[PDB]
Formats: sequence, C-alpha cells, structure tokens
Amino acid sequence: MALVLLSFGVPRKAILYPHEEPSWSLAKDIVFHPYWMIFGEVYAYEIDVCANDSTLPTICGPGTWLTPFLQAVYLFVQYIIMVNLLIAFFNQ
Amino acid sequence: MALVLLSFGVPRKAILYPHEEPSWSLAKDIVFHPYWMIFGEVYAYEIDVCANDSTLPTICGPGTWLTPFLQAVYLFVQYIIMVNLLIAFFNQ
Ligand SMILES: CCCCCCCC/C=C/CCCCCCCC(=O)O[C@@H](COC(=O)CCCCCCCCCCCCCCC)COP(=O)([O-])OCC[N+](C)(C)C
Ligand SMILES: CCCCCCCC/C=C/CCCCCCCC(=O)O[C@@H](COC(=O)CCCCCCCCCCCCCCC)COP(=O)([O-])OCC[N+](C)(C)C
Ligand SMILES: CCCCCCCC/C=C/CCCCCCCC(=O)O[C@@H](COC(=O)CCCCCCCCCCCCCCC)COP(=O)([O-])OCC[N+](C)(C)C
Ligand SMILES: CCCCCCCC/C=C/CCCCCCCC(=O)O[C@@H](COC(=O)CCCCCCCCCCCCCCC)COP(=O)([O-])OCC[N+](C)(C)C
Ligand SMILES: CCCCCCCC/C=C\CCCCCCCC(=O)O[C@@H](COC(=O)CCCCCCCCCCCCCCC)COP(=O)([O-])OCC[N+](C)(C)C
Ligand SMILES: CCCCCCCC/C=C\CCCCCCCC(=O)O[C@@H](COC(=O)CCCCCCCCCCCCCCC)COP(=O)([O-])OCC[N+](C)(C)C
Ligand SMILES: C[C@@H]1CC[C@@]2(OC1)O[C@H]1C[C@H]3[C@@H]4CC=C5C[C@@H](OCCC(CO)CO)CC[C@]5(C)[C@H]4CC[C@]3(C)[C@H]1[C@@H]2C
Ligand SMILES: C[C@@H]1CC[C@@]2(OC1)O[C@H]1C[C@H]3[C@@H]4CC=C5C[C@@H](OCCC(CO)CO)CC[C@]5(C)[C@H]4CC[C@]3(C)[C@H]1[C@@H]2C
Ligand SMILES: [Ca+2]
Repeated sequence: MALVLLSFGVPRKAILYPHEEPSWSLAKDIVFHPYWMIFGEVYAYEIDVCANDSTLPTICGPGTWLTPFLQAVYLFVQYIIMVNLLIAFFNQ
Repeated sequence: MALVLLSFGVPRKAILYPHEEPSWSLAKDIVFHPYWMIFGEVYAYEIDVCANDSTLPTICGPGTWLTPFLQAVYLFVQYIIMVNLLIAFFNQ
C-alpha cells in the first residue's frame, strides 16, 4: 500500500508540477494526498485540474488529463483490492 | 459496478445537462462523478441542484429533482450491495 502510494504520487506530482526545483515538498507531496485518499478523501475539485470546477486552475497544462486515470487505478487498488485485503486479513 | 455506474451517470447527465451538443465531455461526465462517489465522495452541494446550498444553482430546471433519488439508489447499490460484495468476495 506504500508502493501503490508512490506509484501514484510520483507520477501525479511529476505530471502536474513539472517546474519543480529540488525541495523537501517533493517528499511530502508524493506521499501526502495519496495517503488521505485512502480515508474517504478524493480531492474531487483537484482531479481534472483543467475542468471548470477546479481548485487548481493553474495546474492545468500538458499531460494533466492523465491523473484522473492514475487516481482511478490508484483507489481501485487501494480500496477495492488492498483495503479489502486488510479486512480479509483481519477476518482470518 | 460499471453497469451501475452508467445506469446512474447517463440519466444524471441527461436529466441535468439537457442542452448538450455532442462532445467528449459526455464521455467523462457520465463516468467521472459516479466513480468518485464510490470512494467517500457524495458531491453533497451538487445533489439537489435547486436547493439553496448548491454549487450548481444554474443546473436547476425541469427534472433535476430526480437525481437525489437516482443517487440514493446508486450508492445503496454501490456501497451497501456491490462494495460489500467485494468485501465478501475478498473474505472467501
Ligand atoms: C481497461 C479496463 C477498463 C477501463 C474502463 C474505462 C476506463 C475509463 C474510461 C473513460 C472514458 C474516457 C473519458 C475521457 C474522454 C475524453 C475526455 C475529453 O475529451 O475531455 C475531458 C478532459 O478530461 C480528461 O480527459 C480526463 C480523463 C477522464 C476521466 C478518466 C476516468 C476516471 C473515472 C472513471 C474510471 C472507471 C469508469 C468505468 C467505465 C464505465 C473533458 O472535456 P474537456 O473540455 O477537454 O475538458 C475540460 C477542459 N476545459 C474546462 C478547459 C474545457
Ligand atoms: C468507459 C465508458 C465511458 C466512455 C467510453 C468511450 C471512450 C471515448 C474516448 C475517446 C478518447 C479520445 C477523446 C479525447 C481527444 C480529444 C481532445 C481532448 O479532449 O484531449 C484531452 C486528452 O484526453 C485524452 O486523451 C483522454 C484519454 C484518452 C483515452 C480514452 C480512454 C481509453 C479507454 C479506457 C481505458 C484507459 C485506461 C483506464 C484504466 C484501466 C485533453 O483535454 P483536457 O483534459 O480537457 O485538457 C485541456 C486543457 N489543456 C489544453 C491545457 C491541456
Ligand atoms: C419502495 C422503497 C421505499 C424507499 C424509501 C423512501 C424514499 C425516499 C423518500 C423521500 C420522501 C420524499 C421527499 C421529497 C418530497 C417532496 C419535496 C419537495 O416538494 O420539495 C423539495 C425539493 O427536493 C426534491 O424534490 C428532491 C427529492 C427528495 C430527496 C430524495 C431522497 C433521497 C434520500 C433519502 C433516501 C432514503 C429514504 C429513507 C426513508 C426514511 C424541497 O423543497 P423545495 O422548496 O421544492 O426545494 C428547494 C427548491 N427551491 C430553492 C427552488 C425552493
Ligand atoms: C420516506 C419518509 C419520508 C417522507 C415520506 C412522505 C412522502 C411525501 C411526498 C410526496 C411527494 C409530492 C410532493 C411534491 C409535489 C409538489 C410540487 C413539488 O414540490 O414538486 C417538486 C418535485 O418533487 C417531487 O415530485 C418529489 C418526488 C415525488 C415522490 C416522493 C416519494 C415517493 C415515496 C417514495 C418512493 C420513491 C422511490 C424511492 C427509491 C426507492 C419540484 O420542486 P423542486 O424539486 O424543489 O424543484 C422545483 C424547481 N423547478 C421549478 C425549477 C423545477
Ligand atoms: C481500448 C482502449 C485503449 C486506449 C489506450 C490509450 C491509448 C491512447 C493514449 C494516449 C492519447 C494521447 C492523445 C491525447 C492528448 C491530446 C490532447 C493534448 O494534446 O493535450 C495537451 C497535451 O497533451 C500531450 O502533450 C500528450 C501527448 C500525447 C500522449 C503523451 C503520452 C501519454 C500516453 C502514453 C500511453 C498510455 C497508454 C495506456 C494504455 C493502457 C495540450 O493540448 P493540445 O491540443 O496539445 O494543445 C493545447 C490546446 N489547444 C491547442 C486547443 C489550445
Ligand atoms: C408508493 C410511492 C409511489 C410513488 C412513485 C412516484 C409517483 C409520482 C411520479 C411522478 C411525479 C411527477 C410530478 C412531480 C413534479 C411536479 C413539479 C414540476 O413540474 O417540476 C418541474 C417540471 O417537472 C417535470 O417536468 C416532471 C413531469 C412529471 C414527471 C416526469 C416523469 C418522471 C417520473 C416517471 C415515473 C416514476 C415512477 C417511479 C416508481 C418507482 C417544473 O415545475 P412546474 O410545476 O412544472 O412549474 C414551474 C414551477 N412553478 C410553477 C412553481 C414556478
Ligand atoms: C525506493 C523508494 C523510491 C522513492 C524514494 O524513496 C525510496 O526515493 C527517495 C529519494 C528522495 C529524494 C533524494 C534527494 C532529494 C534532494 C533534497 O534536496 C534538498 C534541497 C534544499 C531544499 O530546499 C536544501 O536546502 C530534496 C528531497 C529529495 C528530492 C528526495 C525526495 C524524496 C525521494 C524522492 C525519496 C522517495 C520516497
Ligand atoms: C454498452 C455501453 C453502452 C453505453 C456506452 O458504452 C457501451 O455507449 C457508448 C457510445 C458512446 C458515444 C458514441 C459517440 C459519440 C460521439 C462523439 O462525437 C465527437 C464530437 C466532437 C467533439 O467535440 C468531435 O470533434 C462524442 C462521444 C460520443 C457521444 C460517445 C460517448 C460515450 C458513449 C455514450 C459510450 C457509452 C459508455
Ligand atoms: Ca468514506
């Protein structure tokens, strides 16, 4: 679940924030939102940053249409596979 | 879960956005919100678009009172039936 969390966070942070000098915020922002996503959050007005209903209308640019797909695959893997692998674990 | 997701998304998008020329956004918007709904999101200030507490006071019009019902049935089917069909699957 932390390999799935960087599989999504490193592309999401690269695809969306491409003018990043080296920083420690590149250590949070590849781990931060993909962790809270597991716990009910979706950041719905940050998915599809080029949409009109965006809290991030400045993150729009080349390649940012990939992140709704990455995140779709992410949460499917988190909730529908890995969280139910915990539940199944805790049951048995 | 993707038949339930278009069973809700195609009516929700037709009942609410009825002046739609053909577009590729009719390929996202019938699949987009009903997927994030599965993962904690409800879009609470977009249900009942004619309510006062609406992020969508312009989507109000004839027939939009149907979507709180469609969505009620949707999530009942997603969470309370299909997500617990996954959990039950992953257990056994
Ligand atoms: C292989 C296993 C099976 C996979 C299943 C299928 C996989 C998914 C298939 C989805 C169908 C294809 C959808 C995109 C179509 C083109 C979009 C487009 O042209 O523009 C869109 C751009 O926005 C995007 O391109 C973002 C990507 C869409 C969301 C991805 C799906 C995630 C949720 C669902 C995942 C599961 C759904 C389940 C399906 C029932 C919107 O239009 P625009 O105007 O260009 O943008 C606004 C910009 N503006 C404000 C500046 C104007
Ligand atoms: C499934 C049931 C639903 C319907 C199905 C029918 C599908 C028909 C779809 C057809 C796709 C083609 C339409 C888009 C091209 C036109 C231009 C366009 O909008 O470009 C967009 C590129 O966005 C994309 O390229 C979207 C993703 C393309 C793949 C579609 C899903 C593949 C099938 C599923 C499997 C995939 C894997 C999923 C995981 C397993 C960019 O537009 P924007 O984002 O608005 O950015 C604009 C702002 N900017 C200029 C600053 C950048
Ligand atoms: C067979 C199995 C049984 C199923 C169960 C029962 C089914 C549900 C039964 C529901 C009772 C009926 C409710 C609607 C009553 C009429 C509403 C009305 O006239 O006005 C309302 C309009 O808003 C709507 O019409 C939206 C529809 C109602 C919400 C849907 C319920 C979903 C959640 C519950 C689902 C779980 C139910 C749990 C039950 C305990 C509000 O007033 P207004 O002022 O017109 O609106 C503001 C507009 N204005 C700003 C322009 C003024
Ligand atoms: C359960 C316990 C709770 C209470 C029970 C008692 C129930 C009493 C209910 C009575 C309903 C009649 C009252 C409304 C009629 C007056 C006019 C009106 O306000 O119309 C509204 C339409 O809203 C509707 O038509 C509401 C939905 C009708 C069905 C109600 C549930 C049936 C029982 C459950 C089975 C259903 C299936 C459920 C799923 C299995 C329009 O108002 P608006 O929406 O604000 O939009 C107006 C704005 N506009 C002009 C721009 C358009
Ligand atoms: C059965 C289903 C199979 C489908 C599978 C998917 C196949 C299709 C895959 C990908 C479709 C690629 C085309 C969509 C982008 C067009 C829009 C665009 O250019 O947007 C932006 C840039 O976008 C880019 O710069 C993206 C460049 C192409 C893709 C880059 C690699 C990612 C895909 C890797 C492969 C992933 C494969 C995944 C396989 C699972 C900007 O828009 P513009 O128009 O350039 O200019 C601005 C707008 N204006 C001019 C109006 C002002
Ligand atoms: C035991 C329980 C069983 C109950 C079952 C449900 C039975 C009840 C069924 C239906 C209730 C229909 C009446 C409610 C709407 C009235 C308000 C209205 O007209 O709103 C708007 C339009 O609304 C429309 O154009 C809707 C037209 C009728 C319904 C269309 C088919 C959908 C239901 C299919 C059947 C579903 C069957 C589902 C069965 C599971 C506009 O408002 P107005 O008033 O036109 O004028 C403007 C407002 N003003 C004048 C104040 C300025
Ligand atoms: C197996 C896993 C693969 C992924 C991963 O773990 C192991 O690989 C690690 C490598 C790390 C980076 C290494 C070096 C730096 C330079 C630093 O520069 C300070 C500059 C300035 C600040 O202003 C000082 O003043 C910023 C941080 C950064 C980019 C790391 C970020 C986290 C990264 C990407 C880690 C990531 C979680
Ligand atoms: C069994 C399932 C039943 C539901 C469903 O899957 C199979 O049936 C599919 C039919 C698809 C539409 C067919 C043709 C077009 C025309 C196109 O026109 C470009 C216009 C312009 C852009 O501005 C060009 O420049 C836009 C897309 C649209 C409306 C499709 C959307 C997705 C739909 C609704 C699919 C939906 C998920
Ligand atoms: Ca939740």
